Amino acid sequence: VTLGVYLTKKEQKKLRRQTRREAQKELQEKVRLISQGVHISVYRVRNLSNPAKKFKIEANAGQLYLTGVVVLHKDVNVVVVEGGPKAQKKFKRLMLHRIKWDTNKCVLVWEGTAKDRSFGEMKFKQCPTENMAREHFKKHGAEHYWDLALSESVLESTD
RNA sequence: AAGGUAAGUAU
RNA sequence: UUGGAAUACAGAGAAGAUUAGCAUGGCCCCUGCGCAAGGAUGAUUCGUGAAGCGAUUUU
Repeated sequence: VTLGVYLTKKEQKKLRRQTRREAQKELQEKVRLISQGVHISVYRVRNLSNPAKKFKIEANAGQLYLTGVVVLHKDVNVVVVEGGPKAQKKFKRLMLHRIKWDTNKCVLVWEGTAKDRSFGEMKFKQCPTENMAREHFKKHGAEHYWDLALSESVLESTD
């Protein structure tokens, strides 16, 4: 709604002169007297068993005030984050360029916009089977992203 | 003839 | 400390001058304050339970 009001250097300079003049006058007088849409990303990594990388991902999720989950399974790590656009962009730039995995590769499965946040805080869930992770994702209403990540992992393993 | 009144200040 | 004295006046600038220094302002380098903002990095016996280990008879 509001627009930024910028001026040229000369105009500013005139203001400075006036400002200093006013200041001098005063001095001389003192001496003389996440709502409306939240960005939700979901990335798929081959191996997330490293404690240092998981701690760095948890620190990047907690410092950016973004919620979500990090589910681990048999060669399928689904990291879902949700928050603002700048926090999601910083998390994607950290997980795509700063977080060095290497046969272990991390790629972003999906990145969209939702109405509100689903999870409360970043909880590192763990499940050896995919049915428990699917039930944990459906308990918070995010089973479609986990199913899409599992289908993308199956298509990457088959092809 | 002249071209040679200092001005100022209140009485 | 008393009391009073206090044409004339003044007169070529006095209708108070001349010269000079420092700071500030302004300008601009650096730095600081306030502040918009993105970028990437890093963290003695029996019974039961538990644990360890691994050549007489198929002539």
